[PDB]
Amino acid sequence: ASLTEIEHLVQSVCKSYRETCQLRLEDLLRQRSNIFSREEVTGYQRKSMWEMWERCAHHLTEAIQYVVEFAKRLSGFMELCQNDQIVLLKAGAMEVVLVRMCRAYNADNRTVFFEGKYGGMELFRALGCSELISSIFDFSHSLSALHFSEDEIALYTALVLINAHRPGLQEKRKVEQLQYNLELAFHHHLCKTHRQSILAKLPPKGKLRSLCSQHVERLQI
Ligand SMILES: CC(=O)N1CCC(C(=O)N2C[C@@H](c3ccc(C(O)(C(F)(F)F)C(F)(F)F)cc3)[C@@](C)(c3ccccc3)C2)CC1
Repeated sequence: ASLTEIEHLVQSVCKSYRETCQLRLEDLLRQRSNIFSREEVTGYQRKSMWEMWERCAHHLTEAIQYVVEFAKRLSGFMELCQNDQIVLLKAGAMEVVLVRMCRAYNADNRTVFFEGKYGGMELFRALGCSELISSIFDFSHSLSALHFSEDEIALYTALVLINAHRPGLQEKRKVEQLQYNLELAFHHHLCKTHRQSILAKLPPKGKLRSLCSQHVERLQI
């Protein structure tokens, strides 16, 4: 990787993200006026926690499937050994979904796109996860404040997944090298777009894994 090889990695990560983003950004922004009515919100609140869990678990499964496909398109990831592909997706997929959620979040009214319309955190009252759901919305709010672009999400989430510090890697030197190349690509693309500012404004990695860890615990109770 010299400079044109750095610039090639960027466009490839940004194309792979575009092809697996699940919902187009244009349709998320256009739908910000299609908000759940007061009556539709009550309908969600009256449902059992089990019904809301089956909905959310199946939406989380569909979101994770697109995260796997984004990785399966990453130049480098597909040459790793099967155990390494698995170890990276096991530790990183849920964090990637959390970062990805910021595109579907509207900071103007603290709502998220869910099942066809925008709804506040009150929509998920039946789960009994108000504290966890508040932190999820507050993390998405801190990423939406920065106006996180599609390509920033693409490169940033590629670094969330390609991390050599994951305990269980069989070829930790290969991941470290892919991680190193993605970092040059991310830091270079911030310079090309005059966005160097967002680095110090991004959430600390510990906050992303601590939010993810709490969410993983909720997946049982
Ligand atoms: C129709 C459509 O395309 N949609 C866009 C995607 C959207 C979606 O998947 N959701 C699920 C939705 C969501 C809420 C809550 C959870 C939980 O894990 C649950 F146990 F209930 F399963 C919880 F423990 F946290 F409570 C998972 C997913 C959403 C707000 C969300 C997404 C990602 C991360 C955090 C929250 C939005 C569902 C609607």
